Amino acid sequence: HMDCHLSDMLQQLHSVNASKPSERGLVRQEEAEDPACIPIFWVSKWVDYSDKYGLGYQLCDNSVGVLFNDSTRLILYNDGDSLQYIERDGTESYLTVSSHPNSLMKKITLLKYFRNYMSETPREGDELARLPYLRTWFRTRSAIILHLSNGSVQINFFQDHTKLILCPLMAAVTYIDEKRDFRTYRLSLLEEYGCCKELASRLRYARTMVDKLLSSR
Ligand SMILES: O=c1c2sc(Cl)cc2n2c(=S)[nH]nc2n1CC1CC1
Repeated sequence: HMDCHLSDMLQQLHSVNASKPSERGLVRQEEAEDPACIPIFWVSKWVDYSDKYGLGYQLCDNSVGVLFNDSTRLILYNDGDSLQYIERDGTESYLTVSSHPNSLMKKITLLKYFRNYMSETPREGDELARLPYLRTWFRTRSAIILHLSNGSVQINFFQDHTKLILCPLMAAVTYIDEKRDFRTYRLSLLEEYGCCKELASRLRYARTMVDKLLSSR
């Protein structure tokens, strides 16, 4: 095996859910907000063509990746040129679009079409590489579940277009609501101060989704 970050996340979710944080005489959800736990990376767009090629995604920094159906991964860094390719074993190989690798043209070509299908820059100084990639994903009737290589799990809920970003290193959750406002909470402080029924319900769903990620392994 079980991934250690997913195991930690499962325990954190078990603890907050066991406190029944919405079933309280006094709910003070704002006191659990902690902007120091803000996620640096989240998935801003995705496109599911896994029936034929794979799942495309774009991160907040405008890098794009495709997780292909062979469990290999090709990422185009936000500079438009630098490529990271991850094998099924996890071995990482760094290339450029300028240099031409024949064994990867088809995947490189697909990545460009996926990028443009999702499309309608350095978002900060330096910060090259150490970019997370999509480890695995699955979808249900109500959500898509995205597990990133930095241990974060993002759950996008189709119906109301809300999102949860769970970070096990900081034991935090960021909730993006239908208005698209984002707020970051420490899970332990949600236990202490309570939260609304909606967030409590999504955290129960999240734990069920993390169980799935761990059972699939
Ligand atoms: O603009 C965003 C948005 S918009 C939605 Cl939705 C989620 C996020 N987000 C997370 S999550 N972490 N950081 C961000 N930022 C960056 C701004 C603080 C500088």
